[PDB]
Amino acid sequence: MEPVIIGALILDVHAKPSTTPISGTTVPGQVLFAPGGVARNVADCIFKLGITPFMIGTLGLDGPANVLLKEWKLSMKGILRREDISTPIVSLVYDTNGEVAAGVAGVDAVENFLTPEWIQRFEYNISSARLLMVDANLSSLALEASCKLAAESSVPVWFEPVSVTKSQRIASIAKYVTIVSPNQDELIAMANALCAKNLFHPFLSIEDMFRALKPAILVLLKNGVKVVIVTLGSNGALLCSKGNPKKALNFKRVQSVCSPNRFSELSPSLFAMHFPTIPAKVKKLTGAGDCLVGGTVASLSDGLDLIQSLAVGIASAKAAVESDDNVPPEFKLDLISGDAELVYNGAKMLMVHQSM
Amino acid sequence: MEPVIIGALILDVHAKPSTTPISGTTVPGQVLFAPGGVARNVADCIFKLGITPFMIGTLGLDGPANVLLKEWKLSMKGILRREDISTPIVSLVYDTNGEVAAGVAGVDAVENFLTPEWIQRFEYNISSARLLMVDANLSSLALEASCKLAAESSVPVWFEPVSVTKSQRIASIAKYVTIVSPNQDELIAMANALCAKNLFHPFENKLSIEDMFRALKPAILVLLKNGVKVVIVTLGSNGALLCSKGNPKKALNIDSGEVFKRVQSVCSPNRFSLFAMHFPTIPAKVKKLTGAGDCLVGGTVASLSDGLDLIQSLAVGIASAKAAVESDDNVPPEFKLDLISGDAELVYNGAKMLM
Ligand SMILES: Nc1ncnc2c1ncn2[C@@H]1O[C@H](COP(=O)(O)OP(=O)(O)OP(=O)(O)O)[C@@H](O)[C@H]1O
Ligand SMILES: Nc1ncnc2c1ncn2[C@@H]1O[C@H](COP(=O)(O)OP(=O)(O)OP(=O)(O)O)[C@@H](O)[C@H]1O
Ligand SMILES: [Mg+2]
Ligand SMILES: [Mg+2]
Ligand SMILES: [Mg+2]
Ligand SMILES: [Mg+2]
Ligand code: NA
Ligand code: NA
Repeated sequence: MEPVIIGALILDVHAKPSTTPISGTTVPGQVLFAPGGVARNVADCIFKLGITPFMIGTLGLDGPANVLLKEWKLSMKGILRREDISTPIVSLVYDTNGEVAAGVAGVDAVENFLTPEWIQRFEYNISSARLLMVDANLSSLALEASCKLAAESSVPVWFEPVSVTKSQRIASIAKYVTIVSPNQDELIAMANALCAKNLFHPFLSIEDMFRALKPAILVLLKNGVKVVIVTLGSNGALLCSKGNPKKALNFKRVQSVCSPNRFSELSPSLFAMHFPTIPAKVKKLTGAGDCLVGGTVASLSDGLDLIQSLAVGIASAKAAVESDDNVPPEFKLDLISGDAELVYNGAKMLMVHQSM
Repeated sequence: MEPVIIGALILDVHAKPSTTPISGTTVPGQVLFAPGGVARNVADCIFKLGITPFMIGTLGLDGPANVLLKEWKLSMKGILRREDISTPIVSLVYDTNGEVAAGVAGVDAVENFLTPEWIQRFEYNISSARLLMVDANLSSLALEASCKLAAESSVPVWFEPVSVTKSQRIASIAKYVTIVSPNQDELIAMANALCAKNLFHPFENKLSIEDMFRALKPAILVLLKNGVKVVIVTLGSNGALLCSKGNPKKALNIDSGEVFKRVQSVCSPNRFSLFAMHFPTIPAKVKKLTGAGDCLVGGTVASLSDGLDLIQSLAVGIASAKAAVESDDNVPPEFKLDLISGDAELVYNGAKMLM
């Protein structure tokens, strides 16, 4: 009952300059191709963790597609290929700290050609999935078709918001969505989408960040999202759920060491925990959030609970920021396990002194 | 006796935003791949004009190489490929006015892996070449090795200056070079490199052709007195200056396609020691200036390779450059030879003596 992953397959061009980029000219640096796209990365990540996902997406019959498919070891049955399709390309120029200085995304093939008509061919895979992961590169209509199919079979849906603009596609599907994984800005954009107004604004301690984000988080939850995971970069992640997180969504290494009886307080309408990350040496930050999703989905797919699974996701994200690839060539399970335990044992409840 | 082309194979990545580029994330837009590198472009251009060149360069066994070689239909014999080589890429992200907002060039493989040793494997091809074209992405040692092999077999050498910085690599090979094709900026840089002092200064409005020539003449003279025989100064929409030691109607000493016959029937060889000529260009609707200087070289080299004289040949090069600026690619997917011929005629007939 494999997890089904639906969304963008993208050829990333990553330009890491040796010094500070300057308008009007080129600086020397390192320019690389990396297999990318949120859905492709998530599927890649899940597979490298020992779980087989089913990928649904679209590619051209062009050079970038060949690069993307060169080492592809999963089924391609879900991949729409047509000659009138241009394989999506993202070009990033980084700053010397590893943050994106300037970027252009050309991903219109996903919005235009990854259609309900293509996706509905796979109603069996979706309705029988352990979980459905959709990214926001899909058009609203594709998103609706996907999420309704999962929903009618009570298959939990993970919505990956992709960007501040695309995250707003939550608006027409929130009731069908079980889990979302925005960063701070995407969370605010999503809240504003669901409010149909620009009521919350973008942007220090964890309690402070949480107090700032809480109203926005509540907006998503009462619009039907059951779990909000707010990724905070080097500050880790927040896990907020409607109801107890263990029965809200509703490996052998991790399960033995990240005890499902560590946390006493495990049903409130807003449950909130902070997960720290682990000090890393960054080669490239791109693809960390995607590996957080991959690692979490893989663990959930193997029967771990959401607190354990997120710990694994955060371990996987750490491994990713230390690679030039979006997803590391390989994961080492002793490292992932070790890191997951650290994150997990370091995780804390928020709203401890509050009671509302 | 194929013309031999040595230098960069580069994947150009052009990122065109739809709106405002933002820190930390992507703006939507269009990203285009264009096969690039001065030498690869020249070889591409020559081939599309009906002449087969021999290309010497270096590529990785990676993704960018796959994209680059997807439509390459020429021999790969001269291309050094290894698994530890990262294929050159220049990545440009534009702003909405059309200027480079941020750009990164990763092209060090040319200098590090296109060595004199690799080049000497093709001494036979070079010594028998009708013409040798080198670009300045080559290391100085690679440049010296190439040009010495050509000189010893009296093969004409065309040096493409590539950029203001790399143009200065002319200094250790000037005596070996027959033809150079700098723009204004590259010309000054090259003259400064060759002089015992930096007497020339950079670039202020545009200005008339006779005046531009007068301003540039001293820098041009520095190149000639250092052994360069022909200086082609490219001037963008103002065409090109052609300055030579001895009269400009020079042909390759070779004992022929349909570029030759179209053009010669139409660009009459009886229309026409420092000689200077101005060649006008032809109004185009620019979609991208990409590839213009390279197709000028490509077109001229192709015409010389088919037996045309330098004057006829430069006229074709200017026609070819015009076609390049009307393409998104560095080199148009195709040339239409009657059109190239028609444009070359205008240029040829519009060209005038300055000195
Ligand atoms: N510098 C870092 N050190 C350790 N872990 C990190 C670091 N940066 C990110 N991570 C891990 O990656 C996760 C997601 O990071 P972030 O919130 O920056 O991703 P994003 O904003 O979705 O963008 P992307 O996924 O492209 O990185 C974080 O929750 C964290 O666990
Ligand atoms: N707008 C145009 N219309 C017609 N011909 C053009 C135009 N722009 C350039 N050309 C032709 O291209 C030739 C080269 O132009 P330019 O001198 O700008 O090249 P460059 O400075 O070497 O830049 P690049 O290497 O990017 O081509 C010119 O001599 C001209 O004949
Ligand atoms: Mg993300
Ligand atoms: Mg995220
Ligand atoms: Mg030039
Ligand atoms: Mg040039
Ligand atoms: Na990475
Ligand atoms: Na062009």
